[PDB]
Amino acid sequence: PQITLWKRPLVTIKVGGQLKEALLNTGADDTVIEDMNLPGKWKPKMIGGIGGFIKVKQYDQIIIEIAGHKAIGTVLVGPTPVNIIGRNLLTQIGATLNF
Amino acid sequence: PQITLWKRPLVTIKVGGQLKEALLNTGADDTVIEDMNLPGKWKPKMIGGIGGFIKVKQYDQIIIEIAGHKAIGTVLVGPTPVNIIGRNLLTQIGATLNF
Ligand SMILES: CC(C)CN(C[C@@H](O)[C@H](Cc1ccccc1)NC(=O)O[C@H]1CO[C@H]2OCC[C@H]21)S(=O)(=O)c1ccc(N)cc1
Repeated sequence: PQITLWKRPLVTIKVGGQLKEALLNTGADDTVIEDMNLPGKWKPKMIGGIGGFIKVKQYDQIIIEIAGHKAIGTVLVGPTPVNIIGRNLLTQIGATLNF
Repeated sequence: PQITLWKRPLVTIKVGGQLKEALLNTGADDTVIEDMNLPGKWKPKMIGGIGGFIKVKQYDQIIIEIAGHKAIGTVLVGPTPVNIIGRNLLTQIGATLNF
């Protein structure tokens, strides 16, 4: 697909057996998903952007499907205002920026 | 060009006549640049990011060149951690996401 940027580039994802809406985000390497009760080991992390930092849980090797494309990698879970798919998983689904 | 996402999609911009580095950011509605002297009238505004809200100076109708492509639009100036080119200008240079 080609996604123009008039509107937020939102897609459906599947993670932890749940469907969610998420924003395709070239602005960070990591993926951040809103609080959800994912099973297994995690490590505390703090990530910072406009407005400051939030505390998240870093989960590794999380299976996540993005607009019908399978991926697996690190997923940060925490009180982000918007689910954001970062460059790490964008590369796995073959996403590029074009102009 | 076509830009893959293994690395941060950083480009050189020119704004207020000065060269700077900035991040092409599909996860940003708006363009936010670190504090700088910029010619033009501005209006006080607030914007929210992952960590909360900040005050910015809103400059409308600003000439800005992005990786050699011309845009004229709204540039927010304030305490962002990274210069970011958001969708308001990415659309002007005809950027799309593709996978
Ligand atoms: C500021 C960037 C360098 C980094 N961010 C990604 C960025 O794309 C966020 C992604 C984002 C998107 C929506 C809400 C919160 C965060 N967008 C953002 O802050 O944009 C702001 C400018 O335009 C406005 O439109 C959206 C918010 C405003 S970030 O969300 O803060 C972030 C920071 C660190 C990590 N590890 C992961 C993500």
